[PDB]
Amino acid sequence: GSNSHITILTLNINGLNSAIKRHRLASWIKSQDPSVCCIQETHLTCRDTHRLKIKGWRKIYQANGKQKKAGVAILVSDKTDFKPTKIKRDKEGHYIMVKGSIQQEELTILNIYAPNTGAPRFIKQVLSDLQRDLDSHTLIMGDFNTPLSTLDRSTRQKVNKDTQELNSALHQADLIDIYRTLHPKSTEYTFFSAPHHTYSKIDHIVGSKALLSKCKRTEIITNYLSDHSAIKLELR
Ligand SMILES: O=S([O-])[O-]
Repeated sequence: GSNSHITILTLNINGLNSAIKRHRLASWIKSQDPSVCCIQETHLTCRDTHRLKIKGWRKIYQANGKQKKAGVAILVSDKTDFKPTKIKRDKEGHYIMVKGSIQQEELTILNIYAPNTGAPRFIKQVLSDLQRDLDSHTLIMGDFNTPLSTLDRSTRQKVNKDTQELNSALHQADLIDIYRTLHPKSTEYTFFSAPHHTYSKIDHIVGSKALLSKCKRTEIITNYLSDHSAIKLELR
């Protein structure tokens, strides 16, 4: 039935330098119809950001480096009135935060692409740097390049000390893994590693514990676009 929920989607797209990949992405976004879309690994340089244009999604905020490497973007649908108050872009293109409100209701979105190496330490550092901005209306999403619990890997291997430290930091900031909270017994994955034939959930949606009761539904979406599956959160 008709309602005022928003949907926030996160996808690591694995590059957007070829025109067709941009149209395939535009088609997929059009079909998913997210209020807000967090994309990682655009691989667009700070010179080439204007290449990313998606009909229906005219408001776009990007953080990019100088190389065809990393690159993150937050796209807001034309049907969504997100009045921003603050946009903080990583100079190296690994995260972007936008803060603002929809419907008089405040919302802080942090889109992160952690490096393959040192990911859990990287994410903890970003949280600390942004501590004053990450309030009780926060969603953090993206490709953390790490599991957060044992169920996030097919190996069932315990998570390392740096990941344990990351989880402590999340808890100190009143943040929780929304997907794992809604689906505690889930053994779904977003990424397949062919070298070891293993599967992992390295893409996450984390948020303020205060937003828990607003989190209606969250799901993983397989796709032909990328080597990562998307995740979608429906928020009251
Ligand atoms: O598109 S506006 O939010 O700068």
